[PDB]
Amino acid sequence: NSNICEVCNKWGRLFCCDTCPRSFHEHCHIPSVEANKNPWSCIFCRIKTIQERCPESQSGHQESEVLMRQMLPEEQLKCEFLLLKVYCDSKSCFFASEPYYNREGSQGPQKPMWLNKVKTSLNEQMYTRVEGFVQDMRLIFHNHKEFYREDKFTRLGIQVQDIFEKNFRNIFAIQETS
Ligand SMILES: [Zn+2]
Ligand SMILES: [Zn+2]
Ligand SMILES: [Zn+2]
Repeated sequence: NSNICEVCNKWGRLFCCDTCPRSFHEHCHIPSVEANKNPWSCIFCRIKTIQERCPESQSGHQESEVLMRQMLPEEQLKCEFLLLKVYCDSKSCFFASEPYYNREGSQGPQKPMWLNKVKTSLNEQMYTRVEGFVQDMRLIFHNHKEFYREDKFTRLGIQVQDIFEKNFRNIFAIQETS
């Protein structure tokens, strides 16, 4: 197994996947690394199994159909994995914890949102459809763009949203378009 966490790229107290060489901090993995379970298989491995069991699940989909899906176990897992892919980018640090807003010439968002809030909401099964999870994730970046206006820091929102959107299209097999 790797000697660093797959998500944050640091050493520490690492749990090792039994079916692949990745390793994780306990609360870096999503869901948090399960207490017992020998063998244990990481989220990467569990996602690859879904695909292998249903090869047709990789054919293109429309985003509007994906969003309306109910959050059954496989869609819950897909959203957990998509969240974890965002945390995998170091620039996620800016969007992880609860923000606050006191900048001359700007007003804070009406509905603040952040990654750890989405993480809690997934863990507590608060989303009934994929749409709920995707709306809260997109709201993180939209809030940031609106608040930071012409400051160059707005670009961090564009960057991390691009990581989100690319991974969304991959994990949910969204039909490729020009
Ligand atoms: Zn970690
Ligand atoms: Zn694995
Ligand atoms: Zn099948």
